[PDB]
Amino acid sequence: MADPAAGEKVFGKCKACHKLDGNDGVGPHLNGVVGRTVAGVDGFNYSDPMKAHGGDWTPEALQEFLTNPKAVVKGTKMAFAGLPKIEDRANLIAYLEGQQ
Ligand code: HEC
Repeated sequence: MADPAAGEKVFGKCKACHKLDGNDGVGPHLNGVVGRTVAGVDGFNYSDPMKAHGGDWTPEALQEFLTNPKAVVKGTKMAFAGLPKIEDRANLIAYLEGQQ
């Protein structure tokens, strides 16, 4: 279910750490994330297992990482448990494709 207006509501879990208006605080800026390199913001202090993992943030890699982030990148500083429903993951990834 690729819906950006419902994905803004699921981004309610992300907005307390991650900033869409080009800014890097507790988490980095999620405006321009789909297709971006893993640890690829020169500006945010990333953990060493995020730099040693590598690749780029595709829809398949994002739905695995938003299911459990400390199981996929083993030793990331992201304190988030998971999005369990496929519907909520497809809604939020459609909003990350709008904020691209
Ligand atoms: C604060 C408690 C966070 C919440 C809630 C969410 N994330 Fe986060 N995110 C946070 C940190 C501290 C980090 C950096 C981890 C590191 O290895 O240094 C991140 C990282 C992500 C990333 C990777 C970003 C990139 O490399 O460009 C993604 C894709 C990410 N987080 C996505 C995301 C989403 C969509 C969330 C809401 C469901 C979410 N994060 C919550 C901190 C926190």
